[PDB]
Amino acid sequence: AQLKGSKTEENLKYAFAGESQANRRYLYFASKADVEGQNDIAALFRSTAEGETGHAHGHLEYLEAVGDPATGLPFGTSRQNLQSAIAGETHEYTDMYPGMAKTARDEGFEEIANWFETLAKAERSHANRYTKALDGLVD
Amino acid sequence: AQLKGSKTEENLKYAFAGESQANRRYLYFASKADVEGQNDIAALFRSTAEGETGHAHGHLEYLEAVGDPATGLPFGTSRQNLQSAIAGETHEYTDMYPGMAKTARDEGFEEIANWFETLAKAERSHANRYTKALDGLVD
Ligand SMILES: [Co+2]
Ligand SMILES: [Co+2]
Ligand SMILES: [Co+2]
Ligand SMILES: [Co+2]
Repeated sequence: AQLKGSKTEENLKYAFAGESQANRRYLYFASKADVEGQNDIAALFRSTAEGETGHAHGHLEYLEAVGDPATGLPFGTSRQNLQSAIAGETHEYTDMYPGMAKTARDEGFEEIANWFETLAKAERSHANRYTKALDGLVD
Repeated sequence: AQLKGSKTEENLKYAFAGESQANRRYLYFASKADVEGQNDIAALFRSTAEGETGHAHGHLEYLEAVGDPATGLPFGTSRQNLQSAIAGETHEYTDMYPGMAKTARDEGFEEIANWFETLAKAERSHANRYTKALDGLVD
């Protein structure tokens, strides 16, 4: 049984995206509870979020056999991980966020457009910083 | 201009999913760097991951106007957030992960099937614990 091409590969990718989002959502909910004074609820969102971290990283460990879900590229070693991060970041700032900015502006969401442009610039900074780190990697 | 139904709504959801996964991936990469002794690289993956947290939460803030990307439900208050977490977890443990477990077993991935079954049991625990918290909420 080869994981590449299987339904189970697709399911691991989907479940990795979901667990990832659940951790982000639960930390957002925790910050809302913080402000409200619901400290027990905030602590619960945070503890559950750690669970979803363990789940997402388990999914990712299985996906090491087929490639980084964001890029299709090998991951594992720091050299590979920096390479895949640079490629993904490059996609984000050359394609994804500029295209999202254009669509937002065309649909009349000017603030969201500027937000997507801020993020394109941020992902470009990330890509360039990762590239500098890869240039200096001694492994 | 109405965000609900727009391409920009879908782009916010897609970008939120991507930023969420980027943080999880970069923290995974940080742990690999940890073990390798690449501490400067680990610190960079961690600092970049914080950036992706701020990006994902900015996307979520805009999505408050249309609903939780995981469930369609409103979010913002702890009562709303708990309800949405519960609904999403309920889908994960009753339908999503059991279904992925069956597919994995059918395809010959026994260890991965057992993993999905472990996670179905975990999400049921999460859903029950959140429900207990919601019943105890005083707002
Ligand atoms: Co989970
Ligand atoms: Co980035
Ligand atoms: Co980002
Ligand atoms: Co959960």
